[PDB]
Amino acid sequence: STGSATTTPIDSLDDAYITPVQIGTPAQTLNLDFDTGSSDLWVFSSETTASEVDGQTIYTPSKSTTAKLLSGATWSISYGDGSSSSGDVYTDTVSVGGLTVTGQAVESAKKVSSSFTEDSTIDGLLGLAFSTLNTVSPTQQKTFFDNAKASLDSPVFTADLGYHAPGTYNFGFIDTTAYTGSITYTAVSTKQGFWEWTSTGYAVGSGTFKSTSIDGIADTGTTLLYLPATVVSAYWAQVSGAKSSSSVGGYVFPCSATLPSFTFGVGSARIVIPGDYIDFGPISTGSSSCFGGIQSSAGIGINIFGDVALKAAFVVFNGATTPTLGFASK
Repeated sequence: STGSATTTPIDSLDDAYITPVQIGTPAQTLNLDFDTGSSDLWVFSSETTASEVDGQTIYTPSKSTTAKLLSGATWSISYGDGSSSSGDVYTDTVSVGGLTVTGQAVESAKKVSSSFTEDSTIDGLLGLAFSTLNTVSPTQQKTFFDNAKASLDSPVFTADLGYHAPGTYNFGFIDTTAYTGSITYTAVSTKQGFWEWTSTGYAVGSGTFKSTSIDGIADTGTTLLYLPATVVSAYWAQVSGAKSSSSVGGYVFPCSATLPSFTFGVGSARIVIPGDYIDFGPISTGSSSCFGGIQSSAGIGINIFGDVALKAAFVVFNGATTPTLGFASK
């Protein structure tokens, strides 16, 4: 089997991407944030504290003839941005882009933190990291990809995120028309439950490539590119007037600037992030100070190849017995 679904930016900055997902019988379609940095499929629901729902579409398990309470199971998750959610668990039928899993754990939120309530465009998350990170207790549950894998034509999914435009998540096949050149594959460590790999270095603009190992994770659920402070300083030093602002929480730059590109290494290959992809717009409405798309990972404890980096590539999440990552230009 295969599946193919379009993923759409939630706003004009590409702060996140939403993908329609069918849950239950008859189908209830929710728009979920596909997150290769976590491993829970959770949704706003009829059980969510009413004051914490503000415009999201909810899953109502009592209206699904295929929903079953997973007795005794609870979940609770906290994300790197400080947000969180928790609740109970049903199993139900879940379809993405024509690919169907029966008996998928659907984690129904009883509580969500303010940042989720305040984002009316995201109805929940669909985790695509390794199932060892799933938070359901006392019986850990499998991700949608893990449940579908054996049925797929090939045990892979691909992320093709757009810049200010829709893109595609495919399951079970590699669309050879979606990228240029060849796909370069690189090794993955699953020891922390992430799609963790090692970049071979970087360049800033037209500058020379610096060969240096950068361990980090391919994370579709993180907006920005978080790299070591040395690398980030070298980037922003090329932008007149850019500075790290403790009060804003990162590097800012004059909105009048034209940003240089940023290149990262994948083996001997190179992925080029155009300068425009690094502009996240005014820090507050009407300001001439703009927020940077490349930020320091110091204090986070891990480097994160988030959407800023991934949307410059066609990315293969290869879930074969020994997982690997593939990157192609596009």
